[PDB]
Amino acid sequence: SEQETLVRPKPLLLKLLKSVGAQKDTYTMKEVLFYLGQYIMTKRLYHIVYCSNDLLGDLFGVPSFSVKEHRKIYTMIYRNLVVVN
Ligand SMILES: CC[C@@H](C(=O)OC(C)(C)C)N1C(=O)[C@@H](CC(=O)O)C[C@H](c2cccc(Cl)c2)[C@H]1c1ccc(Cl)cc1
Repeated sequence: SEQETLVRPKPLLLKLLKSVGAQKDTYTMKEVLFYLGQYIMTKRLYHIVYCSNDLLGDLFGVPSFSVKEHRKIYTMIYRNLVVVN
């Protein structure tokens, strides 16, 4: 239900997705969640992910978070996109 949703990332998020191969302007949340997982392991920011002094921090507005807290994560991802009507 929620992962199927189609979204349109804001610039700061598009930049992040593109740095890992993304190349579209619209995405299902499943894809977004996945590309973020990719970014996290490639830049080696990580259950605790440290995002200060990194683009992901500008995206989430926090210096760190736990990968177990999905609802919180979703909320931080959501501020950086708009849903596709
Ligand atoms: C950090 C690794 C990444 C992943 O699966 O990445 C691969 C293995 C798919 C690449 N990942 C996990 O490893 C899981 C963490 C956990 O054991 O709870 C799931 C997690 C997640 C799933 C669905 C929604 C949300 Cl908000 C979070 C998901 C994740 C997705 C996005 C973000 Cl920012 C942080 C974590």
